[PDB]
Amino acid sequence: TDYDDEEFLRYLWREYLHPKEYAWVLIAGYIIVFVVALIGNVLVCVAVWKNHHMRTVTNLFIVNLSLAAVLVTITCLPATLVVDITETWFFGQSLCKVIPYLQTVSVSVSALTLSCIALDRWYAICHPLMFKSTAKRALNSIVIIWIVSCIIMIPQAIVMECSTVFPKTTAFTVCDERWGGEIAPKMYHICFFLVTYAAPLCLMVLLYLQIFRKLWCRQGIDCSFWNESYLTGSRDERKKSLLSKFGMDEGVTFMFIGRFDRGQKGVDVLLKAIEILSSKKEFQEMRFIIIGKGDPELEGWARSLEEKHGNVKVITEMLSREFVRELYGSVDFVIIPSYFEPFGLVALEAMCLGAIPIASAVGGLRDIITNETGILVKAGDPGELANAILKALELSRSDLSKFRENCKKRAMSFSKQIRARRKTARMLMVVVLVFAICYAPISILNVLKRVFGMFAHTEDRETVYAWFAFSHWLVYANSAANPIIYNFLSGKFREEFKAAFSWWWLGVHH
Ligand SMILES: COc1cc(N2C(=O)N(Cc3c(F)cc(F)cc3F)c3ncccc3S2(=O)=O)cnc1OC
Ligand SMILES: CCCCCCCC/C=C\CCCCCCCC(=O)O
Repeated sequence: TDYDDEEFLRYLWREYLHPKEYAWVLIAGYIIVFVVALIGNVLVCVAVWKNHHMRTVTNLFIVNLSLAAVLVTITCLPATLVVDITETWFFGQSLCKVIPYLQTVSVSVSALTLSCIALDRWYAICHPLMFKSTAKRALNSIVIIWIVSCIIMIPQAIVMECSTVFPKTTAFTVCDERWGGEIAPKMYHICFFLVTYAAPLCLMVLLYLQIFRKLWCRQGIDCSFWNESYLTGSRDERKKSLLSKFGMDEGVTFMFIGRFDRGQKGVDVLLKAIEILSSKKEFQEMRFIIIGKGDPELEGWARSLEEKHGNVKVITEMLSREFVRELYGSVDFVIIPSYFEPFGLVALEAMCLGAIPIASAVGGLRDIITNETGILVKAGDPGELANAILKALELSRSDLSKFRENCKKRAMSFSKQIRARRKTARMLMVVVLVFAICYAPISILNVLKRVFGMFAHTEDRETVYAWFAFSHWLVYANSAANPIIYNFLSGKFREEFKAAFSWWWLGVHH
C-alpha cells in the first residue's frame, strides 16, 4: 500500500492552509484563452496553407508564430493552471524539465520571428535595394530560429529540478530552478531578459519607426486633395491662362518646384541645362517656371536668366497648397533633377494631376516613373537633362493626352501600393505593441525576483503570488490575441477566417 503514486491526496491534506477561491476566475480565464488560442492559431495555419495568395514572407513567419503558440497552449497552458492554484507539481521529474524547456523555446522562437518580420519589412521598404525575400529563404530562417532557440534554452532544462520539500509535516513535490551558487542564475536571467524581450523590442522599435516615418509621413500623399476634379476647363485652357499671368504666350511649359540646394534637389543642374538650351532656336518654343528659395548664389543665377530671357520666370515667395495644385494641372512637364530623392512625393503629386515628369533616375523617382509615364535621366548630368527637354518638346507637337492618362494611372497605382504596405505595417506594429504589454509584467517580475532578489522577505505573499499568476495567464493570452488582431486588421485573414468557419460548421463555401 504505497503512497508515492498519490500527490493529490497530500495536496488535500494541505489545501486548508492556502485557499484562494479566485481559482474559478482563473480557471474560467484559462479555459477561454485555451479555446481562443487553439481555434484562432490553427485557423491561421489553415488560412495560409489553403490560399496560395497568402504565402507571403510576412505570413509564413506569422504561421511560425502560431505554430509556437499552439505548442504552448497544448503542453504548457494546462500545467500552469494547476501549478498556480495547487502550488504543487503532479507531472513527474521528466515533465519538470520538458514543459519549462518547451515554453522557453517557444518564447525564444516568438521573439526571433517577430524580429525577422521587422527585419524583412525594413529591408523591403527602407533599404535602397528593396530586397524581395522568397518563401525558401523564409523557411530556412524559420528552421534556424528553432535550432537556435533549442540550443540557447538547453541550460534551462539542465537547471530545472523536481524535489520533495518536507517542511505542516506532510511533504509535497515542487518543480523549480536549482542552480549551483547564487552567481550563475543572476547572470543567466539577465541574458534571458535581453535575448527574449529587451534586445528584440529595441530592434523592432528602431525598424518600425523608420517604416512609419516613410510610409505615413515622407510618402503621405493626400489623394483627397491632389485630385483632378478640383480644376476647371481643359488643360490648354488652364495653361495659356497661367502663362499670360507671367507675361508669356502659348508654349510647352516646364516647371521646377523645390529648394535651391547645393547637392540635393538639383536646381543647379536645371540652371546649367537652360544655358545649354538657350543657344538653340528651340529655346523660344519652351517656357520655364522655376519655383524655389534658398542658396543666394543660385537665386542670383536664376534671376539672371530671368532678366535675360522672356520665357523664364522665377518665383521665390511662399506658395499656397492650392496654387501648386493649379500649376500641376496646367504645365506640360515638371522637372525634378534631384541628386538624392528616396521617396518621390513631388512625382506622385504632379502625375496625379497630369504633369509629365522629367526626373533623375534616383531611388524615389526611378520607382515611380516608368518608360511610358515620363522621362528619366542621369542625376548630375546637365547635358542629359538638356537632351530630355528637347525630346519633351518633340513629343509635345502631338497630343500628350495619352501620356497624361498613363501618369494619373501610375501615380494612383503607386499610391495603392503605399496604402497596402501601410495597412500591413499597422497590423504588425499592433502585434508588437501587444507583445510588449503582455510580456512586460512577467519579464519585469522575473528580473526583480531572480536578479535583484526581491520578494524574498515577504510582507504578504498573496499579492506576490497573485501578480505572478496573473502575469502568467497574460503570456497565453498573447497567443489568444494575435489571431484577433489578424481578423480586425487584415482583410485577407478576415475573409479566410470566415471561409474556414463556414466550411467547418455549414460546409457552405467548400
Ligand atoms: C510553464 O511552466 C513553467 C514556466 C516557468 N518559466 C517561467 O515561468 N518563466 C516566466 C517567463 C518569463 F520570465 C519571461 C518570458 F518572456 C516568458 C516566461 F514564461 C521563465 N522566466 C524566465 C526564464 C524561464 C522561464 S520558464 O521556465 O518559462 C517555470 N516553471 C514552470 O513550471 C514548473
Ligand atoms: C546570449 C546570446 C544568445 C544569442 C541569441 C541571439 C539569436 C540570434 C541568432 C539567430 C536569429 C535567426 C535569424 C535568421 C536570419 C534570417 C534573416 C531574415 O531573413 O530575416
